[PDB]
Amino acid sequence: MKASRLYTLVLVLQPQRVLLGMKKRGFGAGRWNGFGGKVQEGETIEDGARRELQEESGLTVDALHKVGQIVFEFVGEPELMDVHVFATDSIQGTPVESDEMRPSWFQLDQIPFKDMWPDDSYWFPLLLQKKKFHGYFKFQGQDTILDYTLREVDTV
Ligand SMILES: Nc1nc2c([nH]c(=O)n2[C@H]2C[C@H](O)[C@@H](COP(=O)(O)OP(=O)(O)OP(=O)(O)O)O2)c(=O)[nH]1
Ligand code: NA
Ligand code: NA
Repeated sequence: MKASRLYTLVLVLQPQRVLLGMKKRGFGAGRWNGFGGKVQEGETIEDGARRELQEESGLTVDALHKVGQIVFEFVGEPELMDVHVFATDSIQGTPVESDEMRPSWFQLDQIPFKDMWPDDSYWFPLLLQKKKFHGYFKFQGQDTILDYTLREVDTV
């Protein structure tokens, strides 16, 4: 089995809109996504999620709620990406374009699935329904899913 590297993903989800960022470079460039990145040495996963939100979007939040976990495997890459997914409804500040991301709000009847990672079509609806989830997706390149597992859980 492969080793895994810890990542976070943060979704700012208000009652009628969600904040996403257009990834301007790096992994997932050209796709709308939540905010996140690698967890660093000695920080808790939640604190790494708060840090990444602030670094990429300029937003601070006092607390985050863990909503899911997704493991990503890419053909031809030796490590798994273990993504810990968090949500908040309560933000401080206005989003700021960073080098990584251009933030934009989307109404919840206009979730830009065609411009998001393909797996998001599977798990994002669960997030909207307040259902915690564990997932795993194997990709060949950026577009093609070869295998995946998704399950609702009571405890993330
Ligand atoms: N929505 C979604 N997010 C994903 C998928 N795969 C995946 O790694 N992510 C998230 C986890 C992280 O938020 C981000 C990947 O982290 P990153 O490469 O931006 O990390 P970083 O900020 O530390 O990278 P860098 O600035 O050092 O280049 O994408 C996916 O299929 N769907
Ligand atoms: Na980052
Ligand atoms: Na990032």
